Amino acid sequence: HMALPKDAIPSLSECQCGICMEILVEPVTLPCNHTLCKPCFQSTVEKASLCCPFCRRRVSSWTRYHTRRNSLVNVELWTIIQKHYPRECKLRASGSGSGSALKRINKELSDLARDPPAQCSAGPVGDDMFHWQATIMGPNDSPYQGGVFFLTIHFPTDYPFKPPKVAFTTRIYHPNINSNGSICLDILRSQWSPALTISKVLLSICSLLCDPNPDDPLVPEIARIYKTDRDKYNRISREWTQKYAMGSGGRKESYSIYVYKVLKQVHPDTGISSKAMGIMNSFVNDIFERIAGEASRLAHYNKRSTITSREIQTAVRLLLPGELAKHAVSEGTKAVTKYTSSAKAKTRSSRAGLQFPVGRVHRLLRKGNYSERVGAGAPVYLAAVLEYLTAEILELAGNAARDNKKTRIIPRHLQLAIRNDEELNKLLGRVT
Ligand SMILES: [Cl-]
Ligand SMILES: [Cl-]
Ligand SMILES: [Cl-]
Ligand SMILES: [Cl-]
Ligand SMILES: [Cl-]
Ligand SMILES: [Cl-]
Ligand SMILES: [Cl-]
Ligand SMILES: [Cl-]
Ligand SMILES: [Cl-]
Ligand SMILES: [Cl-]
Ligand SMILES: [Cl-]
Ligand SMILES: [Cl-]
Ligand SMILES: [Cl-]
Ligand SMILES: [Cl-]
Ligand SMILES: [Cl-]
Ligand SMILES: [Cl-]
Ligand code: NA
Ligand SMILES: [Zn+2]
Ligand SMILES: [Zn+2]
Repeated sequence: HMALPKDAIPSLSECQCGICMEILVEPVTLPCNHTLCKPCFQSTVEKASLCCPFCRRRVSSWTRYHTRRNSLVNVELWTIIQKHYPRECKLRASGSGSGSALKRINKELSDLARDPPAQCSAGPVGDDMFHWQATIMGPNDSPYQGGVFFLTIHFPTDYPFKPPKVAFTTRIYHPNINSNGSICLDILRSQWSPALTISKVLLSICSLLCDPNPDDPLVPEIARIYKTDRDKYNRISREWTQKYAMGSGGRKESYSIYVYKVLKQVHPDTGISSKAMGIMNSFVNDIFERIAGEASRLAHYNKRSTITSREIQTAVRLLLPGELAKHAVSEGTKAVTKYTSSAKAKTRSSRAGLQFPVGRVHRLLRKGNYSERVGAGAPVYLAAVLEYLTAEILELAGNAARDNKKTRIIPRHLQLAIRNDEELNKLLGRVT
């Protein structure tokens, strides 16, 4: 029986059908050596074009021969897939319109929920599955770091056979993105393939932000600056990220994408202005610095070289007022407990069940030189506290926007929510 070396057993993602994005079932490998599941072969090849959906090679003769002999399936590959992914196969076992656009887009959306990529998010704007909104954060290794960029995705009716149309809604200073948000990227036009996904497109866009292609520009002036005055390009990129993409300008740490994600949990249909987001970022940075500094002193005074979740917990009690401290302590403890009792995951935040960045918080705790060593639980606890406080502030700020007949949180709604809440005013009144 066909067996593979263990190192060469294909992953689940490598066993997906390039057309429907479901697991390959009864895989049909065409003479061009491109594969698709039998339902997709029946719907897109046998019934209609009689051509390979990937390379357009004709396969009518091949199909005639092997349909008569019931030898369309690649039994060697089918054996391997059934052996290593039997449950995924079982869910497709009892079935005969595979390959349709609506099904493919829905499958990609479901896949995103199970496996989000690199702090990106994408989903339907309303009830039209063919129109999506996407959110990407500016890569850390780029002058867009800390920014939140919104994009629109328009799926064509014959997706995945034609590429999706992706454009920036947020203004950005980039040689390959113009004032309308049009993107010059190979994956969107010349190098599109039905097996590519929105996830891979967003990852490719993030990589473009890290490393532009100045030799094929949409804005020649920006490419010229990138090629002759990189410092000026970086400076202007950072400035635009602050002006339009909720950046910090590069001086302070940005949490805008995490604030936004928390906001969508407590108030899905409510937005936040850039000025208000700058205030939210000032709170998080100040709370971080107050807790981290207190924990630094608690480790030193007690002759401990490490800041652990115990110093974080004590610092929270010392710095926050009663009920806020009690809930924060409960949230940080819950996150450290969940983190310790969970498997290593894609991100430490996911292992802790948090939106805020555990890994980044840990890096900041070490970069600030608050102590010689920082335990793994400290950033989990601290990130959970910052997330809880952000959630409590956005909860009240959103309630102030609803009461004011507004759908967008602005500084007025934040200053109102904080002043009206006794404990929050005591915690943040001086920061404002
Ligand atoms: Cl095997
Ligand atoms: Cl082996
Ligand atoms: Cl079978
Ligand atoms: Cl042929
Ligand atoms: Cl067959
Ligand atoms: Cl399985
Ligand atoms: Cl920079
Ligand atoms: Cl332009
Ligand atoms: Cl466009
Ligand atoms: Cl130009
Ligand atoms: Cl304590
Ligand atoms: Cl991580
Ligand atoms: Cl980092
Ligand atoms: Cl680190
Ligand atoms: Cl860093
Ligand atoms: Cl720890
Ligand atoms: Na971050
Ligand atoms: Zn398929
Ligand atoms: Zn082919």
